[PDB]
Amino acid sequence: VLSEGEWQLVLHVWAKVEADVAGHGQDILIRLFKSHPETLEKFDRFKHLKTEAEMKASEDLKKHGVTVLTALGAILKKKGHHEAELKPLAQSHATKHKIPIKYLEFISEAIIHVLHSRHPGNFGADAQGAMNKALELFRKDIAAKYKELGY
Ligand code: HEM
Repeated sequence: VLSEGEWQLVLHVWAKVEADVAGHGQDILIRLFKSHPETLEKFDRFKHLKTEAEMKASEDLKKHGVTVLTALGAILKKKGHHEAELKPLAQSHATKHKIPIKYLEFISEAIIHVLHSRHPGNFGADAQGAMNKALELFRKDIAAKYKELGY
């Protein structure tokens, strides 16, 4: 369970992210795809992209980065009381998109890296640890839903 202090650190940096949702979403998905190419293969929508420049030039990829970070932001602002937001996401990601929990770990790493690059003064080690805990909570709770469903 995150403390109130930990949530403050998470949401303080997240308020910075929200000044440029789409740029962050692009950097995070690109980092995910470059670092873990099996992830790109899960997107029929993106698997034609073969270079980082092609990824950066895709408006559809940028739109999807906004979709992703908008959903994550709504979850983080619930400070753990996020059951209603996570159910539909876990259901789609387990049963329709067929995303393993491990790939959620990979996107969490990409998020943390991009936040560190873009917001170092609001993303020192205390805030990195708190965000790690927030994303771990996200993963834990999705994984319990996956287990229920047999994924
Ligand atoms: C922070 C983690 C993530 C969040 C918040 C997130 C959120 C979303 C949202 C809101 C959608 C659209 C609604 C829905 O289908 O549920 C979506 C679609 C999708 N997500 Fe994620 N997602 C995450 C991680 C991932 C990862 C790691 C993968 C793949 C490796 C993935 C693959 C997909 C796919 C394939 C779709 C459908 C895209 C399309 O063809 O339009 N998601 N995601």
